[PDB]
Amino acid sequence: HHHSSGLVPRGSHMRVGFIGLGIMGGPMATHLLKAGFLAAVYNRTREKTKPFAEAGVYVAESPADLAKRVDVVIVMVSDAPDVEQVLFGPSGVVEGARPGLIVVDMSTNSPDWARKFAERLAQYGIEFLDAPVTGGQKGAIEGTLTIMVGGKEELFHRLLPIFKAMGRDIVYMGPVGYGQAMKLVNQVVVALNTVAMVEGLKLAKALGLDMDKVAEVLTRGAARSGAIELYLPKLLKGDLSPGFKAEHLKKDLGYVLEEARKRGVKLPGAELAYELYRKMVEDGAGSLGIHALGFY
Amino acid sequence: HHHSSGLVPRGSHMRVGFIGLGIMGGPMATHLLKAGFLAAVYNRTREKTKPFAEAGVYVAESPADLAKRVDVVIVMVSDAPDVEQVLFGPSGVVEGARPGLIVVDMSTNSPDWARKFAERLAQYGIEFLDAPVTGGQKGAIEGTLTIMVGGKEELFHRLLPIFKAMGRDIVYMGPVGYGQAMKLVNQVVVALNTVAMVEGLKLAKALGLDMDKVAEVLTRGAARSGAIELYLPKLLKGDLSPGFKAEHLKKDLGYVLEEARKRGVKLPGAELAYELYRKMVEDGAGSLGIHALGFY
Ligand SMILES: NC(=O)c1ccc[n+]([C@@H]2O[C@H](COP(=O)([O-])OP(=O)(O)OC[C@H]3O[C@@H](n4cnc5c(N)ncnc54)[C@H](OP(=O)(O)O)[C@@H]3O)[C@@H](O)[C@H]2O)c1
Ligand SMILES: NC(=O)c1ccc[n+]([C@@H]2O[C@H](COP(=O)([O-])OP(=O)(O)OC[C@H]3O[C@@H](n4cnc5c(N)ncnc54)[C@H](OP(=O)(O)O)[C@@H]3O)[C@@H](O)[C@H]2O)c1
Repeated sequence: HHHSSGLVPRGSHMRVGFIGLGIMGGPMATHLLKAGFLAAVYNRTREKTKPFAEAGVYVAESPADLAKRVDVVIVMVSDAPDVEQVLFGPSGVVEGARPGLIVVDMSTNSPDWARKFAERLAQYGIEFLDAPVTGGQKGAIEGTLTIMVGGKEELFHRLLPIFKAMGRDIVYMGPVGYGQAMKLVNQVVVALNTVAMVEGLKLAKALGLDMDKVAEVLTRGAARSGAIELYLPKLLKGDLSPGFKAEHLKKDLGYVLEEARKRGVKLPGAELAYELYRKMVEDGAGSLGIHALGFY
Repeated sequence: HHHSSGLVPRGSHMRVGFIGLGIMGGPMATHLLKAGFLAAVYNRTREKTKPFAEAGVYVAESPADLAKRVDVVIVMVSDAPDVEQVLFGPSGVVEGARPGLIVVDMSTNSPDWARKFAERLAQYGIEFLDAPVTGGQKGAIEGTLTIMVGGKEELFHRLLPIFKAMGRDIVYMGPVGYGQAMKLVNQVVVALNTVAMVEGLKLAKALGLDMDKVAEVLTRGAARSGAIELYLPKLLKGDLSPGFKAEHLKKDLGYVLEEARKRGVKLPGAELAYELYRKMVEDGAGSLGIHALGFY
């Protein structure tokens, strides 16, 4: 069954359908639209698709309905089970895709999961890249994300224009799962950098320091970090909103620990950070930004 | 007993004597010499004073001998007991200082220690500021240190030209001990940022990632940090040299934990970092840079 034309010509072989219009996904998809690649969106909560429909983007009834109409499906949903649902569920991408479609998972999970998604997709003649990102909500909005990619090198090149719409530095990491691998490494660092900021701030408050001055000093050598630059201003204002959700970091850390166990590496800091974030979720603060640790 | 003239006119009331020509002290003192403030040095190991003597700087026989010849004594020795020795030992600064001399401790210890040094010094008519620094060896060499100062505000202003010779951003934190307080806050962040880098790198190596690419990704949003910028290149090369000594970080963290205990604040990350660095010292690696944690 063929279909009517959409925003992006078929002959481009670059029609993109985007699944998951969240804190990251909405801005990423908007950038794709600005660049002329976005044909369609799907979001579980329909209301988030409204601003896209208002710009003429096709709003799909399901992932399958989206896949049948595009050449590249980008997924920016929460966790690996969520990716499994959108790709392999009853009305998932595989039910509508044609062979040669490429799936790009830009969410964070693990190398093992990326390899599994690729293997399953391959049965349907579907290609796969894992291209998780760093730079946060701000990067997504600004289009400056650093994107780290695993998969066929030829596909990385083919899709570079698409990645460039959303990000600035686009790095090919290696075969499938190597993007998630780099992301997990990144998350160890982000988590611990965040714990570092939160603990320093707790100490600074206990010591009665002037927060204007604390912020000035910390925004430099070499205490300074991405976590501080992205989140200290919000944190000082008591804005605990994401940002990056605590539950998502907890999930990332779990994947970090699984890899570390498999490989015989001891990561005591990552283990602590996982515990702290697990507790934050348990306590009901899973939807707050990670910068709210210790302050929720 | 009056003395012959030295490099810096007495009428300036800005003659500086520098005690502790280590990784930080040598470059800091050199900057003071370039700026025309350095009259004298003292170092326990005489050989380190040679490059200063070659430029005409008076090499003192003791801290007392130095103090009698200068208006400002800057101390950049290792730990608080070392400061006590140079200030209050048998031939310490107090034995040669005249009332009105100002002591500036630029080393890292604690607010309690700064207050104690000031109180003891005050008996002799000696003024005191705690002005610890951040920016590392590189900052010291480049003259770009961020300097955080506790003490009389009037003295902070008086000494600004001196601080500016060594640093760029000079921040008045508050009364005596407030400089060390900010430094301790900074150290929580530096320690955890360092653990973050080391753990990420350990994971990256386990995952077989290309270190060129790992470095590129980490040198950005928002995994990026001062620790990464200062030390990742050395670490990738296997250069474990300080930099900032592990034993010194261990000492800083101990002071952090004392304050946290006094004030009822729980800092589980700082506690872990203290344990890790304590172990590093126990293992014989106390003189390596902090970036060598996990790799020594
Ligand atoms: N936020 C950051 O700073 C950041 C940075 C880099 C990477 N990441 C990673 O990127 C991914 C998305 O993060 P985010 O911050 O955009 O999260 P978010 O704001 O929570 O958005 C999650 C999105 O996924 C959708 N979704 C979740 N489960 C689903 C399912 N089972 N079926 C269909 N749709 C589903 C949500 O739909 P609804 O709208 O219906 O809820 C929403 O569109 C996560 O893996 C996160 O770890 C986040
Ligand atoms: N390195 C960094 O990145 C950095 C950055 C900011 C702050 N700091 C802090 O700055 C201070 C100095 O650090 P550093 O890296 O310069 O250390 P360092 O290289 O180990 O130098 C220590 C200096 O103190 C002297 N010293 C130590 N104990 C002494 C004593 N009892 N009597 C007399 N002199 C003594 C040493 O003399 P000898 O030459 O005879 O050994 C040396 O000159 C430390 O408190 C450190 O925590 C360091």
